[PDB]
Amino acid sequence: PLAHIFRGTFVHSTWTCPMEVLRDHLLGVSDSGKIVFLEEASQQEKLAKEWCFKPCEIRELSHHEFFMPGLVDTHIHASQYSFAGSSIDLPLLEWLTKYTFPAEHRFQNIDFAEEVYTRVVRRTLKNGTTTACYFATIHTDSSLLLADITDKFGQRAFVGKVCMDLNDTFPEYKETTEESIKETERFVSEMLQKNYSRVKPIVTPRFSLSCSETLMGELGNIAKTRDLHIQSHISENRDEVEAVKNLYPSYKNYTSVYDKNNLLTNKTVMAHGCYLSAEELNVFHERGASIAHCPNSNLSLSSGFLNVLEVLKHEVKIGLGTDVAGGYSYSMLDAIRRAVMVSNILLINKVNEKSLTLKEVFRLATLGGSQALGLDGEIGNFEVGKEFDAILINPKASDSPIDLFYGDFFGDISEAVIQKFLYLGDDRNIEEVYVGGKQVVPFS
Amino acid sequence: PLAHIFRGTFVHSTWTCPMEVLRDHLLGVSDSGKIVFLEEASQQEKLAKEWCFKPCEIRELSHHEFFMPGLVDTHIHASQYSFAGSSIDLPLLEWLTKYTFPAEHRFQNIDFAEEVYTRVVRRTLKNGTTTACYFATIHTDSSLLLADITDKFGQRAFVGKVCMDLNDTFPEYKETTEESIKETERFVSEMLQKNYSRVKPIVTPRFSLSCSETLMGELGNIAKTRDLHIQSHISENRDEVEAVKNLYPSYKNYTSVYDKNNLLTNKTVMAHGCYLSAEELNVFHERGASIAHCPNSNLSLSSGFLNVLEVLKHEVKIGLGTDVAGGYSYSMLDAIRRAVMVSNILLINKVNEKSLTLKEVFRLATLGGSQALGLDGEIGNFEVGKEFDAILINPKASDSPIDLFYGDFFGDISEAVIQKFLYLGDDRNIEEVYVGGKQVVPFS
Ligand SMILES: O=c1[nH]c(=O)c2nc[nH]c2[nH]1
Ligand SMILES: O=c1[nH]c(=O)c2nc[nH]c2[nH]1
Ligand SMILES: [Zn+2]
Ligand SMILES: [Zn+2]
Repeated sequence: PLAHIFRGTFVHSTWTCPMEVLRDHLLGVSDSGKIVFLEEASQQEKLAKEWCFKPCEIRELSHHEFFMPGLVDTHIHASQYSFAGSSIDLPLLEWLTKYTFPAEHRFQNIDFAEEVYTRVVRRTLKNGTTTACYFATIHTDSSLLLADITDKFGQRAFVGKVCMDLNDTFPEYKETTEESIKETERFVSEMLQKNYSRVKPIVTPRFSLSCSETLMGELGNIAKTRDLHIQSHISENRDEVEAVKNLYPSYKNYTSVYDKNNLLTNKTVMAHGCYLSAEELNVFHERGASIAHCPNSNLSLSSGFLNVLEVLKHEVKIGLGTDVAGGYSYSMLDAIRRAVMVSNILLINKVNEKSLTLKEVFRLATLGGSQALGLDGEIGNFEVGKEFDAILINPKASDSPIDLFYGDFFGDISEAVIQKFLYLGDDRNIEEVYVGGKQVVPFS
Repeated sequence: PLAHIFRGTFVHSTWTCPMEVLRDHLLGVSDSGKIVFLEEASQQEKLAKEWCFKPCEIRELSHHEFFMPGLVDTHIHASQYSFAGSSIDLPLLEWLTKYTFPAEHRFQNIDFAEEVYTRVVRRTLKNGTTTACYFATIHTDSSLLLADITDKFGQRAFVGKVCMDLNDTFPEYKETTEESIKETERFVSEMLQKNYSRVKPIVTPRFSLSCSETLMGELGNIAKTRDLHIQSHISENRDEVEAVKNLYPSYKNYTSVYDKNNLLTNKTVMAHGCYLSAEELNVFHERGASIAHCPNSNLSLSSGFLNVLEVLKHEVKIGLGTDVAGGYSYSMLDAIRRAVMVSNILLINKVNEKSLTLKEVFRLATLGGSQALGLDGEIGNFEVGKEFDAILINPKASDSPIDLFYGDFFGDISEAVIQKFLYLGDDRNIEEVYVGGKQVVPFS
């Protein structure tokens, strides 16, 4: 029989509605993990007959609790979690030399890898991140452990062994071209041998500055021949953009550097995208490539602003990311709030005529990012057929950061309680986390 | 004898150093609430003789815990806490009509006042706000209760009965000029009769748009004759600035409207200040008037950016504020983080050549705001003679939002643990709160 039947309010997004609130509904989850039905509780009779369950098998949620889809982190450096909440005081390129490269260099030690990676998987899960797209480090074996660790905890993920054969400011932390290609192939081969249910390898050129043309082309080939996803960074910072102009002056723009070396495909996510032009956004659209909007990082490192309205105008797929540790928060709730705020910055400065609503950003954090990752057919909202990736919100949880009032339920501020959670909530309101139907939080 | 002797690390600001970290020190607090000494633990012998205490009376902090000064909220609407985390989706003036005025209008009921005000005092205290500068509502009696409630909990505060005799968009929520003046005098008189230790009345014209010249001049007179503090808002939003231009076209600028009606004195705090010119900032400096920088509000309502570097360049006193509910967070930790981020926005856009450091903003949140409120002689840092307004931080508290690593204490990221708390901490890391020497959190 069914693994779960839930009764209560369900808050999710569709392609035509940024936030649909489905009150007093019944959702059934199969033994395999799929949403098997979702209907008004009025159908409890017809559904108990169909699906052969007794009413005492229904779990009824508290009247002030709601389920929402698990949050989808489309860009996060697992290997930088050690110093997250720290060190956001140099712009990207100097930041990388001083903090990031020495940090990821520690991962040659596999026992150090185990500590940091165990903490970020658990930390991100307890904050409702059910799917993470991870940058690991250049070390295949330590990166393989990250995959093993996400499997062990039941997080859905892409794990990416980072490829870098150029590193002038910290030459200790790099590979040769040959080594980088051979180790990517070993990483992918050993990942696929594990046959994990929901952790996949992702082809991870660090970015143009770190990768020769040979490296980039070959990584594009591994992606194509093996039919794999690609992640990298693009156009985050102005000095980065100039530094690519001067390292790669034969290419019209940053997007072209990747495009012509076969690293801009329809399974490609690119972090940041702040200085992509309209023409570059057209090519993303044409290639089917996605952007991870990382607004905390973009403010914290003084990089810039992604104009998300324009990305949507161009019909480029887009999710939200945390980008730990350039963005200091591990929480996709922070990513949501920061995304709202950055859309407000562009309104204040008269770049756009409107800002983004909280519900639209909620949709980016869940359904949008599921699409940025090509996983929108299995996750991102509550559609029959989909995996049950879900977080249970109780805004009146023990020690809750939220104060609820009678007016939040009976006054004139529409979905006041959902808003209070999205703006003020933390992991204390996230009572239960589900991935693929199984309860992964609380931890055993 | 002494009420407390603490041993451990103390993190605070001075006028010459944004963040001074004082490791393994001894701080003594008198029975009256004052810091009576602060020295290296090497002086334990000499101090035990002087101050006549036995070593077993010293409380030794955990090796990973630190004391810092209580956070000073220089601008917060107590009466808007009911909908905080909600409704930040209209710019200031439409926001006021739709949410704020109907909300504050509820405070004619004194039992509704008691609920909301009890929650915000407690909530802000558990998040380390030891001093709040509160806007209440136009009702003197409900505002008197807020003063009573802050006294009961041991929060240091200014409580301000709001004055408004103009309100076109919501005429139900206003006073007559006569009523507003008489009720301010009753409010101040009944406050002073209570002889509270650390809750004071503050003269609170809502802002120019809400107050006639007669009202403003008379409130300036009550402030002068009674020697009281003044709070109001200034130049938050561009339509506000134009709306004052057209309501008050005989005055050179917004600052002049207040200045010429005696509401810009050396006990004056003005919220926001986003569109103050350099010349207006000169007058603030000359008058000794302060600004409450409310960056969450300024982003959330799409108002603008206060250029804090320029305010400091002009030597205008400045603290940070929460501005609940236009800014959605009740936490001065959020205020700090948002202030950092707004200084980054102005760097990204090339308005300034630098941004503000986290330590400078830490200094604004504690010492700066104590000065914005004219209370820098009694609070804001750990100087002998000062009140013991202090919060105990444990970053390894139960269910802590922070993951600490060996590298945070022994690596190359300077005060990595303090940073992690300032960026990622919440009320779970705030084990104990002290105001005037007495422990006010945990609550009895
Ligand atoms: O935010 C970022 N974090 C990184 O580690 C990195 N490497 C290249 N580009 C990057 N951007
Ligand atoms: O942020 C604000 N909140 C308010 O309630 C208000 N009233 C006038 N001006 C204001 N600004
Ligand atoms: Zn990144
Ligand atoms: Zn205000």
